[PDB]
Amino acid sequence: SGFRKMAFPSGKVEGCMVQVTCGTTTLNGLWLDDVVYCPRHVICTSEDMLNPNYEDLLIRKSNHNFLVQAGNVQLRVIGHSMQNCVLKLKVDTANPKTPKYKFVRIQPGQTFSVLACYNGSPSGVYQCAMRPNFTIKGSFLNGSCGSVGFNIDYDCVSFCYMHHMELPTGVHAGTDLEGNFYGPFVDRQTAQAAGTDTTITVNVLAWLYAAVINGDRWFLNRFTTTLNDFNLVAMKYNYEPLTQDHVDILGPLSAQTGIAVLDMCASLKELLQNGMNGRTILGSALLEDEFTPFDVVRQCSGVTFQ
Amino acid sequence: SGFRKMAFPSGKVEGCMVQVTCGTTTLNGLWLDDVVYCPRHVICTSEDMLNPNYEDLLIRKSNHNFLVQAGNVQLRVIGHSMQNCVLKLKVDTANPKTPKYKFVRIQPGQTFSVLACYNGSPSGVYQCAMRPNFTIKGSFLNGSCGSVGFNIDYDCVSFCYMHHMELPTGVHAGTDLEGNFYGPFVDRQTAQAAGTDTTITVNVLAWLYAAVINGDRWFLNRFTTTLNDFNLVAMKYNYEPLTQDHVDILGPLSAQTGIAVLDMCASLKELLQNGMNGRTILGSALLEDEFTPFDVVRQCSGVTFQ
Repeated sequence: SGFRKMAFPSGKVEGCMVQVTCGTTTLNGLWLDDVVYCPRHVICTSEDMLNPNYEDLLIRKSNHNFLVQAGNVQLRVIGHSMQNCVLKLKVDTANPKTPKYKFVRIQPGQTFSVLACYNGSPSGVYQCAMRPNFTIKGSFLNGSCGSVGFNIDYDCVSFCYMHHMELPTGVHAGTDLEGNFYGPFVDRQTAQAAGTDTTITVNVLAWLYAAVINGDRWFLNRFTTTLNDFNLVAMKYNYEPLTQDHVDILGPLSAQTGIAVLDMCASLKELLQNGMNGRTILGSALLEDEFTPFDVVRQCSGVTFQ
Repeated sequence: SGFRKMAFPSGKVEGCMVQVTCGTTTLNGLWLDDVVYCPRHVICTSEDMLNPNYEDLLIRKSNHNFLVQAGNVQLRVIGHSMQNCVLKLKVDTANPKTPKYKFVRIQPGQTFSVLACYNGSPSGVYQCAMRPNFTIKGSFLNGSCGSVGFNIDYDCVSFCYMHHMELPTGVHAGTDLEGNFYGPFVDRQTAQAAGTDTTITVNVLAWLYAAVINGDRWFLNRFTTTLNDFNLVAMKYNYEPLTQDHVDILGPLSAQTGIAVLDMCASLKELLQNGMNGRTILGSALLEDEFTPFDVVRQCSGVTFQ
């Protein structure tokens, strides 16, 4: 019993974190096989960040200008290539600790673990969601750029996020591992707007189901509702709309608990309009949206990873 | 910027988790050098748990009755020994991935990371505190006993907790790695009372300091107070009393923020008596006590671990 945010075990990623140093700029890189992936703004100085011409900046750099260090060993850069916002630094040694990996572009509302690193060394791991506005509310200090987000599908590490920027609003922005930013952000020190963030409704519902599995039942109400009625209330509170695909995803949770998705939706609706109201759910005084339905099933069923 | 619970990177512990199987009972074990540590109640069946004579039960077992598996390899038990509530299973192979480690008995209010395991395989990692009543509010399903709690002092893993029991109240109980339970609990399927839990005041104060470092300043008040006055209010709300040692621990936070510990205490006192009150701190609607002053400094300063 019990419920915790729970990050994926980080070991397979820890052996892939490296330090990249360009011209006195140093951040983290991801060493997979013979390639180190890192934010292309490694090549930037504080002044360049204000208005960088990355192509012009990169042309003034050569393989020898990149100092990739892994513990007490240094990799030799034999090649460098810019894919969107990622620098692909081809090094001479394939990472012996390279796990079975995949690059995935996740969707807003999915969760993943972040391995926060500094100077290529791991400091901590935490679980977070991609907000609907494609930002993440992480914990990133100077030099943590290039820290990566990941999921683990048993034996396979799915890298889904590389940290690039802290926006002046203190939220974090980054790319997939192909260097395509999540959201409309660019790697420049300029004011950039993130959209209105919304709460991830399907995640809240999965968490309510977690609460039911773990004994918190006070919010189950005596009312019901339809999808169209619920979405009308959800839109008012900045909750993402619920689709039939969301209902179908919650099916297993509904079957385990005997509570139909639409009945849970009516419980949520009440919580939205009338509050929690001194009371807590799974220890929380706020509705939690950083658990997907798969996270709940995973944690409630004990899914292991090789 | 930003603040997250943050667990320690788990890699060094992942390579120490093994599966122990006695008589169709299987839980997790900790493989350090040539010894596997696991809850002695591995030797128990569901019926034995109600009233086990561990000495009598263990005498009916022999080394050959213990099946320690690590992935697709099995260790051979050459020796077994009972230290308090821990079984020390001496195996034939020293764990090649044995990190520099220490066993520590932590104090109530300290935090540590838990690597939740099933069948000796890691499922997730999360950070938690030892409650003042020596329980932990974790997430543990059947078969997660023997999962371990740990801290990382740069290069050194400090094992501080092994999970043994879920109490009928759904909270979790366990031992240090010498098998001495935390709290007055025993490894028997019987109703056992945990004390009144209190909030860890020094941790709340460190978290308020985190909130100040990260921009949340609305709770700084226009009042002050003394230690004796504050503890009088804290006792009323089930907050642990503050000592001068607690003040001294918070010194660095006071120096970074320019806010004296006793002034932060006055802010806390107000929050206690008058509430938060629709408002949040670091995203939270409840006062958080699972960050120690060292956790805050660690996360605000970017401490790396080898």
